[PDB]
Amino acid sequence: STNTFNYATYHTLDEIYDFMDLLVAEHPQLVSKLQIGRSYEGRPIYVLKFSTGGSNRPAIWIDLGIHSREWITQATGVWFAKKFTEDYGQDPSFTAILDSMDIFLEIVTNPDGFAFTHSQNRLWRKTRSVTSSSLCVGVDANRNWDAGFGKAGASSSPCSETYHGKYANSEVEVKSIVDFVKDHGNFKAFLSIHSYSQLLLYPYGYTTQSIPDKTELNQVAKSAVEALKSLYGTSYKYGSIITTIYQASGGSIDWSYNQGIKYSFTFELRDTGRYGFLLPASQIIPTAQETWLGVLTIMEHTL
Ligand code: NA
Ligand SMILES: [Zn+2]
Repeated sequence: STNTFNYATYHTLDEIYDFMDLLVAEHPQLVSKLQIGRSYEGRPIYVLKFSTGGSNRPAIWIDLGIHSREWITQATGVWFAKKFTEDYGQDPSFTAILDSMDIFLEIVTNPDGFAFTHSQNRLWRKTRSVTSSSLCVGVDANRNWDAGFGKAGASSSPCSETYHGKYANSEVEVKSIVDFVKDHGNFKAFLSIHSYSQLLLYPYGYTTQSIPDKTELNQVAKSAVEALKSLYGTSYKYGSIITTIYQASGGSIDWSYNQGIKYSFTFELRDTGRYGFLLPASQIIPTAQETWLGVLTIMEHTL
């Protein structure tokens, strides 16, 4: 069951997908498993929908593991999924959120990459799409979105780990999300979960121009990082992608924000570089716990 599932170890794709099935079997009135598309290599792409009912009500999007090597993110997503089912009807604030909004949680946004990080290359970042006139494989799915696509902050080289692909939305992993979010039509928050560096970022990455909601999003981010820090003292910086991490084009939250999804943020989880991508499994639960407080804070503001 999801009660005896080990949340304190890193899991395989099959184990995470199996976890989804268990959670849905245990909580059919709250959680459903949606298939939003197929990966390049033909693996199902799964989103968990958390809903108390209503008619096409406003929604929160959360993607994790778009960059496959960032194992702390998929691990945090599994923890999140369980947490939602525990806290609904128990925590007044989360109850209020799920009473007015649906949450769509995509734990493994890049399943081909995730498989590849277990089988061949632990540090694999990109998708696994074949590039026609190249010996190199894959596209950076977080450089592939239709928001300043192909501008500075991505590579045009197929062998680069920040290769943007031939055109915006070329990667089915990205197109599946775009289609789903657009078809739904009523997303109010869009949160992309990455690692590492302990940052909470808002748009833009592709341009130095500040967003018109900078004051509000900056305050939300400030509040969220203070909530996060309250648990273990984990210090996060916050600000726009471009001013806080680097210039990056074709990124997810730049796209989502441009769709009018005001509360668009990217988390960069633990750590700052001591362990980096190879954050030990004993850090999964404390990371997920503190990150939850930050995410909940954003959800409260979206509410
Ligand atoms: Na795997
Ligand atoms: Zn990333």
